[PDB]
Amino acid sequence: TSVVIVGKISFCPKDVLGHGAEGTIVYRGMFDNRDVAVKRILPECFSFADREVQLLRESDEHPNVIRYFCTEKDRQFQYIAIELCAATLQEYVEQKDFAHLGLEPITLLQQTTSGLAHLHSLNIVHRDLKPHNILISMPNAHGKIKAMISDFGLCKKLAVGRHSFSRRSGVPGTEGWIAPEMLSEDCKENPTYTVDIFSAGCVFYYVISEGSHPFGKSLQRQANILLGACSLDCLHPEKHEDVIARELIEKMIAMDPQKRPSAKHVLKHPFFWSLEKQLQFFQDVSDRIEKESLDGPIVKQLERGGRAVVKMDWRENITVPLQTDLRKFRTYKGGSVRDLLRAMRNKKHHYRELPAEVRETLGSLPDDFVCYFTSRFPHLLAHTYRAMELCSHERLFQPYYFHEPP
Amino acid sequence: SVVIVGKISFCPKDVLGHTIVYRGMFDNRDVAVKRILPECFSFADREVQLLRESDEHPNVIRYFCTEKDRQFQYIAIELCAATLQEYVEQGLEPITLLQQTTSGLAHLHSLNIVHRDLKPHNILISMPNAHGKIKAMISDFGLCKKLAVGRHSFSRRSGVPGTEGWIAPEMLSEDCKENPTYTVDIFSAGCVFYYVISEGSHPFGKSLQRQANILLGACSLDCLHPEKHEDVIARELIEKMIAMDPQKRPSAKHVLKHPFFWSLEKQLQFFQDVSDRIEKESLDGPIVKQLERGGRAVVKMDWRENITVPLQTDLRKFRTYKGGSVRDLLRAMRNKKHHYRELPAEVRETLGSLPDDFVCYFTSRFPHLLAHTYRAMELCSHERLFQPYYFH
Ligand SMILES: O=S(=O)(CC(F)(F)F)Nc1ccc(Oc2ncccc2-c2ccnc(N[C@H]3CCCNC3)n2)c2ccccc12
Ligand SMILES: O=S(=O)(CC(F)(F)F)Nc1ccc(Oc2ncccc2-c2ccnc(N[C@H]3CCCNC3)n2)c2ccccc12
Repeated sequence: TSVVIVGKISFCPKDVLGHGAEGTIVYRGMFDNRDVAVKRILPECFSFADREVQLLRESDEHPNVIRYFCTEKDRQFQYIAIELCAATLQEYVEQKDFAHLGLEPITLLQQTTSGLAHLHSLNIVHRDLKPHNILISMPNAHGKIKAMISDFGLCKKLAVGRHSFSRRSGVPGTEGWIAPEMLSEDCKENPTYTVDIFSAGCVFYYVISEGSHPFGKSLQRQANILLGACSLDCLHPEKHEDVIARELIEKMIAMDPQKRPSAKHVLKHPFFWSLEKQLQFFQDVSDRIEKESLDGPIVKQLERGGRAVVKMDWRENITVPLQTDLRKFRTYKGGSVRDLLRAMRNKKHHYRELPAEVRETLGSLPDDFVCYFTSRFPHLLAHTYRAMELCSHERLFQPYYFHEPP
Repeated sequence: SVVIVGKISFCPKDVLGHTIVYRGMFDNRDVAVKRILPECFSFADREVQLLRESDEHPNVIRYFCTEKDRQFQYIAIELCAATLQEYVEQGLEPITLLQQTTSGLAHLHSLNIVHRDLKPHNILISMPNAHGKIKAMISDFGLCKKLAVGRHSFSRRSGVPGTEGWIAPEMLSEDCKENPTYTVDIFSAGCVFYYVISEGSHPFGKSLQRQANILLGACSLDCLHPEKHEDVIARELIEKMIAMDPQKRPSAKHVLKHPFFWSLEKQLQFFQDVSDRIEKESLDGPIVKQLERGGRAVVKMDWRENITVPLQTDLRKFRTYKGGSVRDLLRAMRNKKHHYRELPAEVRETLGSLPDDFVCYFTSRFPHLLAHTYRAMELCSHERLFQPYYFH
């Protein structure tokens, strides 16, 4: 046995969870009969620790920002206790420990981004988002696990009426996760909240690819960031889920910080839509364009590059029972995105009246039904989502697109 | 003078309530500090032990710190703006407050925790957060019971709770055959719902006679107008929540699914989904028979006589709409929603914009339509399409 007791914190010095700069050690421990991680801080880091703890409180909490419990202080050290977690996201991905924990990659990214949006809403820029500082919780009483943002060491609270900070104020971040504007030769624009969106974009790809980075292996990574030399080749170019992820990630890691979406904007992206929501979008689009002119801006935009999206004739690329069922309505043009969406809407709307064989090939509503189409037309959602930005201001489409408040 | 006990400090002059509750400080956070006497030490330990497991949820109060000196024990929780009693007696929407309270209750019940003492004094209203938002939180874990896994009932106890007025009849009367379950909290919550929406009335009357009226089943929900949509929906929920038969009271998750909580958009979507679902149904089949049972009263004999003239004019294009039919009223609503952009300006103007004003056009004129339709369409509650609207 070995236990150190400092006020309300106890820990086992043999149970080391990690090590930092300036002699910092993290141990497994207990506080108020709760499992905790206990960080021991040296005198030189007392002012540093007080600042970050102040910030991790003084700030409203959120489920996806790590819970801070207790500080204690003896003659030699300070101790900070936070909730004990199962893993870092780095450990989770590097070990491919999916069977053990069971947390879905999209949900963990949604949770991380919700935590990020919360920090940004408090005028807090994190500046050090990376898989090592995204923590994965222990299962709750219902077996549920969540991602939480940690490590507030580089965080900046921007003053009221300040929307940027100096790139020389402290350490720039962690090599390989630093936005190009932090280290570029020319300081064209001061860094903003979008430094975290860049880092988050790299994290998204890291999680979805199961361990690759958009800017390559560690040795060349930060140099590649400065060059803008990325590859997202783990994302299949003709797979719906990957096409959608690529469309988002490309914007998140854009070299121009002003082209990166805000955290709340990222949360609205189709990457995060349920299957039901994806189908509802297609239905809403089809209803919106049903009486639209073929030569108007909406249909022209929807049909621009449309032949690739429908694979020249979409009737070739659907199962035979559906082909048979669609011969009744000879007004569907195989070359048309509008008409594919019309066919989808028609079969969704009349689903109960369709023959058993047609219901069977489509699968049930909404999940299997929408996958029938997205599995066969991998660009259809991404293309349509882009094209229908023309209607993004309309009340019907406000659920699908992001509009910033001021 | 400020008392310091470990991490907790307070000025003894700064009393929030009475055991004494002070305003104090813990880790540079404003807190409420309860001082516990020796007689209550085990009681305090039990409730704190239980609360560490549920605080966590945003609608269950956050527990911060305990201390113990030679004479007393101290418990610190977040400082709140008000109790729900204070809030009602003296900018959160009332429905949202009740949704939040119910979400906190559902969380407790999901952990097999029965509260047993829910009342407006025990629902705390937070201080505004950094974006000005306030929320309700369940507090006072003194009588909470954690049921063993797979166990649903517990014993009545003489003096649980000590203060009358909000207690389900099966908690008190030995005449009740069945022991109390989690549904005691739904009863209490039912009374709270009515208290909030009525702005201070109680279904079982003034404070003195409340508990005796509870035992008799003598309630009145007369603040809820019988021909106003919002009140018809609230009454239908509340009357189930305060039912004398505990097994007829809906679970907390069931309450959360009730139309009481639906946005106007969601009310409209339900109508649309219903109309789509019954479009190819036979008139003699059980779905449409159920929907048309009592239907003439719901449509006020002829719904075409109870809509505005521009809409009447617009609907005579489809001469096959039956004025006595609920199904056809719902068909008209769905048709006009679907074709809204193509309607003449005068018709768009009378209906109002989609979805909010549009659905209110109909629910204001046919106050029983949603309540009726929701009841009738229970026949489809198992179907995937109706998963938004019912709990199973
Ligand atoms: O977020 S902070 O800014 C909070 C403030 F503001 F209050 F200081 N700083 C901290 C950041 C991170 C920490 O924790 C850790 N550091 C390094 C490595 C691991 C961990 C950690 C944390 C939780 N669980 C587990 N579990 C292990 C189990 C076995 C498998 N690997 C995961 N590990 C901190 C710990 C204590 C105090 C502060 C920490
Ligand atoms: O929920 S419990 O079971 C937690 C456990 F399990 F940890 F004990 N017990 C407790 C229940 C309730 C308490 O709080 C209060 N009691 C009585 C009166 C007031 C308050 C209170 C609480 C917070 N804010 C404000 N503000 C005033 C401002 C002026 C206008 N009225 C609202 N008041 C508790 C306080 C400390 C400790 C325990 C409390």
